Amino acid sequence: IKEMPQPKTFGELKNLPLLNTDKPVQALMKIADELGEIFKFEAPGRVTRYLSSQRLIKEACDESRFDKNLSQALKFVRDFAGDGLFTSWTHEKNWKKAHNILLPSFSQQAMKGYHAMMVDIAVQLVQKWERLNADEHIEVPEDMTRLTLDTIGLCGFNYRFNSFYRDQPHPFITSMVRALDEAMNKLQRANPDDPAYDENKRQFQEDIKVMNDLVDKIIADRKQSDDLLTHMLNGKDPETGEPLDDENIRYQIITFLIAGHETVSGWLSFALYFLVKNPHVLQKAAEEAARVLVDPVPSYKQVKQLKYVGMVLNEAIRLWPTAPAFSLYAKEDTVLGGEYPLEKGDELMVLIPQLHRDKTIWGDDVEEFRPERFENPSAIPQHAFKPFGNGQRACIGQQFSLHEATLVLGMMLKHFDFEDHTNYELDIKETLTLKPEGFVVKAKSKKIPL
Amino acid sequence: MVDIAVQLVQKWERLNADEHIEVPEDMTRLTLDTIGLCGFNYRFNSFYRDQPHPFITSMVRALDEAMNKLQRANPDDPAYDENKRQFQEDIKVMNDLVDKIIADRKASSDDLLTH
Amino acid sequence: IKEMPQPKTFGELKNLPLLNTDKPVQALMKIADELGEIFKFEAPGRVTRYLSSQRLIKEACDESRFDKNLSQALKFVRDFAGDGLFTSWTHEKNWKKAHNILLPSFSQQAMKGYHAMMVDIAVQLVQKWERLNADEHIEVPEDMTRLTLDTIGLCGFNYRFNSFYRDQPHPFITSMVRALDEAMNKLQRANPDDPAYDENKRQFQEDIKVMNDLVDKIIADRKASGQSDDLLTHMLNGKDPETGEPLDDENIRYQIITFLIAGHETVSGWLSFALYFLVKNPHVLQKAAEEAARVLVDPVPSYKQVKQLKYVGMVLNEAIRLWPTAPAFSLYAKEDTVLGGEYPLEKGDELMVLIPQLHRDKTIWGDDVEEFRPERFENPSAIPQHAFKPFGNGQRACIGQQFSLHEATLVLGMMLKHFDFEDHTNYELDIKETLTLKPEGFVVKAKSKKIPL
Amino acid sequence: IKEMPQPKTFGELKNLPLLNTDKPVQALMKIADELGEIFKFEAPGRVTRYLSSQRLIKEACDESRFDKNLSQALKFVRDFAGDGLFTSWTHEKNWKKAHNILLPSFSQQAMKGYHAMMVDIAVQLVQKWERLNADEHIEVPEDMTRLTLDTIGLCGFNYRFNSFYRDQPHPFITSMVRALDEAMNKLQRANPDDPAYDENKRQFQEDIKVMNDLVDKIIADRKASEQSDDLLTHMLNGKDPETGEPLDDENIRYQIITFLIAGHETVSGWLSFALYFLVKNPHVLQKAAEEAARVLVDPVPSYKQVKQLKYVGMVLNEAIRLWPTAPAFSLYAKEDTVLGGEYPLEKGDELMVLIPQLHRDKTIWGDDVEEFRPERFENPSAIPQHAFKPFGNGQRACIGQQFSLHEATLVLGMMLKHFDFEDHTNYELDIKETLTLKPEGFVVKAKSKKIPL
Ligand code: FDE
Ligand code: FDE
Ligand code: FDE
Repeated sequence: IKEMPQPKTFGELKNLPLLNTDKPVQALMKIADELGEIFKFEAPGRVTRYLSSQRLIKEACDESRFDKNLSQALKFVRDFAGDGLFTSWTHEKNWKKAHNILLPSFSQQAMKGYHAMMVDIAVQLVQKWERLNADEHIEVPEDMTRLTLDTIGLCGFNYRFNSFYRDQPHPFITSMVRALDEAMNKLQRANPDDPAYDENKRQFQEDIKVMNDLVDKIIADRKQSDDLLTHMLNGKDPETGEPLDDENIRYQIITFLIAGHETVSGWLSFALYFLVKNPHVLQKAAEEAARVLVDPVPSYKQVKQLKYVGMVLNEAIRLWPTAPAFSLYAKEDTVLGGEYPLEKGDELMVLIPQLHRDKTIWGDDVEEFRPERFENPSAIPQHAFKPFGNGQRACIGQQFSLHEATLVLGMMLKHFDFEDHTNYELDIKETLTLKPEGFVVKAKSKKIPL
Repeated sequence: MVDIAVQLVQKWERLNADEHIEVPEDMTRLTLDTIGLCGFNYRFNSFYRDQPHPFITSMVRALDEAMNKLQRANPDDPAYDENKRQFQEDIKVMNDLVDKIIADRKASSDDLLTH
Repeated sequence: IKEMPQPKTFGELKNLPLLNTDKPVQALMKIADELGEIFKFEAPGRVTRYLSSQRLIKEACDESRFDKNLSQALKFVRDFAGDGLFTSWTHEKNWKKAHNILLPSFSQQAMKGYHAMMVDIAVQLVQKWERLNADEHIEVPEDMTRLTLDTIGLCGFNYRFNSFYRDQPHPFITSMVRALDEAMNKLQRANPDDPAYDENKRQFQEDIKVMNDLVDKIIADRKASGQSDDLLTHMLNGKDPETGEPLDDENIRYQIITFLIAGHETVSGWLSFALYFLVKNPHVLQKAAEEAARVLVDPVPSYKQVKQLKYVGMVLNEAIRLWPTAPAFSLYAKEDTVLGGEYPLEKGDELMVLIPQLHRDKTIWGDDVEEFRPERFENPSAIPQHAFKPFGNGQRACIGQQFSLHEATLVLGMMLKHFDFEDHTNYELDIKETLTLKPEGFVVKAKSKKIPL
Repeated sequence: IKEMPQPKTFGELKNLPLLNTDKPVQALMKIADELGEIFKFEAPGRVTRYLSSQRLIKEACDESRFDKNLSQALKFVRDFAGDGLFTSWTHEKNWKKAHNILLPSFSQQAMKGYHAMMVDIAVQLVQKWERLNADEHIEVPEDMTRLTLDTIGLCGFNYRFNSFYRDQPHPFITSMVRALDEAMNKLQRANPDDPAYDENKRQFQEDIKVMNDLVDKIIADRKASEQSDDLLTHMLNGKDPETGEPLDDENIRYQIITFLIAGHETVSGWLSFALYFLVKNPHVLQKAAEEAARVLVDPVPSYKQVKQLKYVGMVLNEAIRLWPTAPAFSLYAKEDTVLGGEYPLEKGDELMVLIPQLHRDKTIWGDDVEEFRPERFENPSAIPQHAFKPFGNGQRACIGQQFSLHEATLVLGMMLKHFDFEDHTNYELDIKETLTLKPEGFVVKAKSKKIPL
């Protein structure tokens, strides 16, 4: 039962200066590489422990001892998402209520309903790229969020953002980035009440009104369908017989627009990066897509058969998990790993990109992109691969993402050949999530019609 | 009372043609200004404000807290630390406003506060 | 005498660094104090000469030799005021057309029509100040912009901004301040295409959208739903004698913006400075409150009574002499000429009149040019021509001079009748500069004289 | 019985944002004008109460209940002034020790010895101005630091700084202003250990080494042969009457720094202000030059002649009244006490005397506190006790008080004898704040009266 490592302190500022970058998650990974499986991290008022090894995280994922915690990041995001599924505490009224009301919308059969609409937007993406003249290129992260925002909008709410009819980023997304960017910058503000932050605070509200105005436009377009929005309005709580409060329903819409398109958007962009940097892996998935997608538009069953594309997807999110961390707190007093005592209420952070690079589980080539590690999904021991959270607070849209990413990635491989014409150097922008910045490619159409 | 009521009428007469009226927000503007003037000779000037008076926001959040504590199973859950904080933040603002009313009289009547 | 004075130069940046302050006009007032009646001012790409003495200003006011120029300041205001009266060239189409169409709206026959609506806005201010609690104070420039904006909206467009029902400045006022502040800061950018200014370049546009969204709201309440005889009917219905046609809807919108801005912003500064000199010169305040008690004998002021507030008008004039809230106007050389017999000008050379400096000429105003003595205006005829130019010059002079002076006189009259004013902080005059001038933190406390309305 | 006023608060930062300007003392003077005779000012770890009225300052100057305190400003200057006379606690061994040995260096008999050296520096200033060409001007605070620094150098240590042979300031003054400004800016830092201030910490230390490299130059040039009878002789050889010992090598090092800084910086500010009031108040300037022409009848003035320039001293007294170049001094409560019968104080609580605010108490000086009226100082006996405190209080009052006034009169006497001064720029007073006060960018022109030396 020994003492815990800790990085450099700056007097009364503690460890806060060490995350004084636009890339805090990558700075924590360096500290993890420098200090190991666990280290203590102090801020003016907060203290947290970062876990990097599967040995300690395996006990942290035990729901008998640990419960989902709202990190200082989520408490700031709660300023515009409120008590929706992502930023809710487990033991507060609306998490249980809404979790059970929304869960039918993510069943395997609900996915069959989404498929036609997912195919709608994916065809729009293929048609955008097929109409590029020979000199033009593609901005990967921008066209992916065009697609992922449109999917969550059409399937969830029957609302058309028409992102492909906008050369500019969609206004909802542009202020959302600023709101998520603001939240992350507040984690680095020592004294958030300095007058210097008065422009920053007023812009922050300006961006929330933009997010709420769109939601009221989504609500006004309804009040003919059995989508996710019908379920928010109509589902009863079995114990009380009542539907979700209107203020919560606005909160869940925001949550799904954000969590339901950004992490999928980063995902697809990373998968395209690793393919275009590993050209043999790209032709093996291109062979599978040419084999399985035999129709002008894909069917639901065909997506289920793109086994190798799926492994590409799992190996990308292993290397770069687009939601990079989740937080826990100590239900009751306990000792961690038989060496580290924790009092009730002590907080842990699972550093997901560090868990997925644990040499002791994945072998001594953790940093290489090898999709063939997931040819045997069962081989990997429990709690070693945690890109979607843990337990009852794990990602509810866990199958929706996989189907959307697989379908979209499948059709791109069927219809285009991709050249990394600039020799792109991977640069990971951090909002609270991860995405490659300025990643561009060229796509020669294989001239297969739709 | 007529003082406050005339202020409300004049607010509605000066709206432009396309605008509308949110009734409970303008009613709280009227009734609160009335208790302030009649009770304490104190002018909240609620109709000279766009958003609610800060006393009104802290009061409703305090009343909302009181009602929500009734439905709460496990009152020490970490989910409620913000609530305990915010509750105490809302107590100080209501007392501060009462400190402003009491002190504003030590300057200066035969109203409720005089009794 | 032949060579022209010029301040310190900074390499390929010329004189531009000299204006790196939040207060550029007062910084120019100090260069003139050091260099005299005229000096050359170079920035990367532009050159202008600043005039300060009545001797040269009288020559520049010769309309046969000089015409109104769009200073670099106004060219940037033209990005949202467009082709309106203020930012229009004399010889381009929509100036003379709009001027002839709109001049009837500022005759003093129209002023009597506006008077009832101006009284409306003014009573709302009196009632705000009477309803403050004992400990409260007043923010002077903030409450003056509420009144001046509400007056131009109601009299000009039959529109109510309802600024006294709003805690914060009205949304138009907030974007407009940022648009003027963006303009003022653009005069200092060595490279306006630098990526550093992308948030500025985008923020600037967001604020243009807000002002035009209000202009759409005013026209939405008119050119559909209804019969007024205000400024806007004249914009929609007046015709041009040479062409027979009214103004294009695009220009009308530019004219609405210009009247919202130039018609309240300069006025709110006027009242704030006038009230500043009053609480700093209490005997001038006593004499003005005596005329106000005498003339304003009814519960509400009439048009005839305002025309009789003579000492108040001298205060207002002595205020605008010290701090002319639109602080400069620009001119250029129609043809080659020599100015003052020593400084030649090629055709097209630009001159800028430094109004606060011309108003501080000792050779004209005597030896107490900085004292606030309203009695210098006791016989308005005694002043030399081109000695007092707070409202511009020639045919491009301020079209709203009789409108502003009437508005400023009426409101200052009612405050003096209804309140006693305390400079409870010993306010030190700190004058914020957008493109207009107003004091920044001026506050007072006001004891009500308990006179009914 | 009364709660104490406090200005606007900013969350956990308390009042600290309010002084985030380049002019914190002038910002506190403003806060005093709104909040009155005493207000509490909170910072994250510290609390201080600012006094402005003679009513409360007379009690703070009571040495049985209050003793000199080190404000946060002096605690930072103690980082390079160390244990010297200014930054020591009165209960420290080195204070009474250094006071008793150095106090003789300022007895009247010494002034006669310094007088010859003082004249040397001043004659250099007169002839510097006599050698300016006609178009050139004079930088007032820049030449005054040249004089006072050279004077303390020659009178104190027999060391020639030769400032009039210098480009821009000496390396000591150049390094010292940065050290004093760093000290002033450390007062605004929410968290000092922040990495952003590493360039500042590096630069602050680099400037401390420069100043010591000069005291070491002075010490080495002295013990290299040594029968002087100056202040440095007393530091090295005099023994303390109470303890029989002389000063530490470490402490002699700290006093040399102490005397070079506070002993020229406040004198230079003083003289710049007096010259500002002279060129802005032309009636007092003629009376001062008519007396100086009267008394200074020799090629050089004698000690006896300077002691007779009564009106010149009155100007100096009225200058330092309005702008005490050392703007504040700090006190703490020996034991629990009640201040003003209204505000209770715990033992050790900190008070700040706001000297420019004390000198503007209309209840003591009359209703013309902003007027430069030297005749308040004609019969000093009328002046109520503790109303005029430009040199501190009690046993911790300014030790060089007579030294400074005599130097200031001598120089001010000679400038007036030899020159008429033109305020050719209409300089607008701008008060730069290091930890001391001086006018920034004050310039004049001086036509020589052509009187030989
Ligand atoms: C719609 C959708 C879509 C999606 C996607 C995704 C991707 C790609 C990735 C991801 C992730 C995730 N998630 Fe995700 N997602 C979603 C969602 C969600 C929600 C609602 C949540 C929360 C849940 C609960 O709690 O109930 C999540 C959730 C999630 C998580 C966890 C959180 C915490 O904090 O714990 C993670 C890690 N997600 N994700
Ligand atoms: C409504 C209104 C109001 C007003 C006011 C005023 C005041 C207080 C002051 C003033 C001023 C002036 N203006 Fe003034 N104002 C107005 C207006 C105007 C207009 C529209 C103009 C333009 C004209 C022409 O050109 O046509 C002006 C204008 C003006 C001027 C000139 C500018 C230039 O550049 O030239 C001046 C200086 N204004 N202002
Ligand atoms: C040499 C010299 C010169 C001078 C000058 C002067 C002038 C002009 C002004 C002045 C001032 C003064 N000071 Fe001055 N001075 C000097 C000095 C000094 C010293 C050493 C001191 C210390 C003392 C004790 O004891 O602490 C002083 C001191 C002094 C003071 C006090 C501080 C406190 O905190 O208490 C004051 C306020 N001074 N000052």
